[PDB]
Amino acid sequence: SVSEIRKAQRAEGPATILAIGTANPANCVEQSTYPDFYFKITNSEHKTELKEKFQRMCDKSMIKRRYMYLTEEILKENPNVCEYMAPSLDARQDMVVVEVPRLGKEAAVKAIKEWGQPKSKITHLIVCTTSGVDMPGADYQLTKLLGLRPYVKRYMMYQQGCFAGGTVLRLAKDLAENNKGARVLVVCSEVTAVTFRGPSDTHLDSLVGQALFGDGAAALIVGSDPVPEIEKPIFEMVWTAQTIAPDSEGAIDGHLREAGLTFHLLKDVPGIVSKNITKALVEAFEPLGISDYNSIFWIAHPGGPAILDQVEQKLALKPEKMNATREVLSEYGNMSSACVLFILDEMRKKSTQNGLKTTGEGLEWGVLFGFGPGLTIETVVLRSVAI
Amino acid sequence: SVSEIRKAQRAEGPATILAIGTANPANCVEQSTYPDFYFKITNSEHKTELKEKFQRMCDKSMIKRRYMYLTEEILKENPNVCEYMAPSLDARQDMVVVEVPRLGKEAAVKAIKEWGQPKSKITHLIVCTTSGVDMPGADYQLTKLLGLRPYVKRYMMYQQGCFAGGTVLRLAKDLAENNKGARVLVVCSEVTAVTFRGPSDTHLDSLVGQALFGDGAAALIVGSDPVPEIEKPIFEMVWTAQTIAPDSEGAIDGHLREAGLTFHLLKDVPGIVSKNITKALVEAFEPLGISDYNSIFWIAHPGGPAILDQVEQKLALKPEKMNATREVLSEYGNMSSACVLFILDEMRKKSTQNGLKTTGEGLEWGVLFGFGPGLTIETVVLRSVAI
Ligand SMILES: Oc1ccc(/C=C/c2cc(O)cc(O)c2)cc1
Ligand SMILES: Oc1ccc(/C=C/c2cc(O)cc(O)c2)cc1
Repeated sequence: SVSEIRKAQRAEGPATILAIGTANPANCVEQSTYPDFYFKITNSEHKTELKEKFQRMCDKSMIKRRYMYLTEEILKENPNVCEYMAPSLDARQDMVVVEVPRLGKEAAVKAIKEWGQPKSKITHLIVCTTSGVDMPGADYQLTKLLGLRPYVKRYMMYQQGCFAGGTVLRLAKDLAENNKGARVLVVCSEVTAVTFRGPSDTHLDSLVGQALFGDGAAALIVGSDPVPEIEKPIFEMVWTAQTIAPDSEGAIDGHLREAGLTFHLLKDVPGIVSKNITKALVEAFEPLGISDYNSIFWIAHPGGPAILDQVEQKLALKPEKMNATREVLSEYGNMSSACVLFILDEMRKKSTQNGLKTTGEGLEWGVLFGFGPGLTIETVVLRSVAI
Repeated sequence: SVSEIRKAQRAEGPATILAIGTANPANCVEQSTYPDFYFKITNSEHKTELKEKFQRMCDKSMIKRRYMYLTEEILKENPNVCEYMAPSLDARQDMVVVEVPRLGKEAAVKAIKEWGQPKSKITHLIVCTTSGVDMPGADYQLTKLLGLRPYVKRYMMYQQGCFAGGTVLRLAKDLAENNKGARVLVVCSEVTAVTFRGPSDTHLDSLVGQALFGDGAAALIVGSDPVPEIEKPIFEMVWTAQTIAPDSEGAIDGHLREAGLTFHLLKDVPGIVSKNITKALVEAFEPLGISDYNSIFWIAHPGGPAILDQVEQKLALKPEKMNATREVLSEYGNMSSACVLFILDEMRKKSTQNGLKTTGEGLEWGVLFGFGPGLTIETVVLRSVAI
């Protein structure tokens, strides 16, 4: 009796990305002049050596601009947020418990419009953020804000960190594939109000986050068994993995404290990622008989430019493999979990725009990686779609 | 090519609970004398009317004792934790980022011993808590503490609230069923260091949490396709749902602030649960042709005794249906997400102890419910196992 129920309940084909929409706070913050702004707004003009280090960090970041909910007016009204370490969680939380779902809604509406089907057909909702927590969560807020059915099955992923663009895909794959008819709205939405803080010369690692983190949200519709010529596949998920790199304890830490979310880098993250990326690639692609990593399309979380440079160096990737990744890092900075989903959007849009054969830059197979605390690597093996 | 991969990758039978282990902080806190202790340790002896209200709340709670990490010594060393609203998140976080995984490890070791198979066969790990957050999370800590493989696939569920015993089961079902060979360790671990606070006479709702919340962890092993006579099924999952009750906005709220995790009750939760439980039951059991709710075995989150009493009243359940639920509420109080998993353990152990025909009190089908913020109801339809 349960065998028959199980058989009828499950989907049949691979989880597929059917729509992608993104959104960012309207405030565009130029990187070239950020050092000057940031040292002024934090009342840190007298830390001249630290300022010169930050200017160097920003000039090497390979980020031209970021979008930030935080403005000069907001920062003036919250001096504790501008100090390196002052009680400020309540103020930050008040900002992000609202802005995370507001921004996620904007991205989600775009994805739902692209999908083109009734929102009442969304059966599952995954919401992911590293900024702020609340009860009921941002998943409940987004259900109310979008008018989803009350029986949407929710997955609230909080405080995950940068690898979680990969995690939401690994999660969505199983929800979609094990449930016939399931249609999963996936929303990653990240806002740096929780991480922004002033500079301190004995905390240079913290300072790196101030050069790299940006705001944004991305939404997907994921489903198996797409209805031919109603729904339009963009990418198919085939296999996923998550692992912890050896010898990386405490490489990236982040505590949610009375002074907001801190950020620490205690180890060489670019070196750890680069030393462990081959292992991740042969786990994923050796069963498919592929060993040429220039023959697949690439999406990599751009935690900072050095991760990308060292990966490309280690593997001998052609410089163009990381073009889609670098273009997102350039125009939006590191948006934690959302980043990789902006990169999928950029790649399929550019592939379509340029008349390539597939959504994966003309190639059949591809890989998406998330990197973050642990040190954690998430791997998602993708197959592109024709046209 | 992907069709063949998909076909080979998925499991075939229903997700099954193969082992359950639980654990609690060693400190046993008697309810009869709690009012006296709590008003003294919080320096609230002069709030005589409030004290009499709390004594009534504890005497009606139907809780005989709870286990708490917090002790008199710890409370003396943290006066801010004893005030109704004082900066104390950092201190609370320091307690629970350690104790959540420590306690989860204790429960997990018990479940793994019962399961009897190598821990290297755990492929997925779900960790769930409403107390504290950190990066890397309690899932990373539990992977290190237990010596799981580094490539265990982790699901960190933070700040979820009381319905999440149901949520981890809904999640584990899809992971197990869509992945051949998958074996999911599920750990809910809850510690009231984050919620404990002193009493305030204009915040009586908050005070209810102080009479009801307790500490504990529960762990499960979940898998499809149990290996005959190596692995031993206890309960099978068949169907799941999550929904938001109408007219319940703001019924239960909880914010993670500089003063720790607050708790508010703005609506009649027992009444909302009772008015919406029938709908949840016919969604679940009308497709199975069952309408007699005394004919199934019951597991219900015991948020407080009034929820149970009003459910039993609304449906005309025989008083014995809630025996397993009430026994856990009596001996451990409300342990948020872990509660329902302690109740499954109690029911299968008592059914086995008393020589009943099935693990579900001698009955074939059963239901598990979680209730929490939203107002959210999680439903899990279960099938028992013979013997
Ligand atoms: O908009 C956002 C963009 C990026 C971030 C990053 C936060 C973060 C904080 C850490 O301690 C660890 C880290 O791995 C990630 C948060 C918000
Ligand atoms: O050990 C524990 C036992 C219970 C709890 C409950 C916390 C909680 C706080 C709220 O604001 C909302 C609520 O629904 C749940 C936390 C720890």
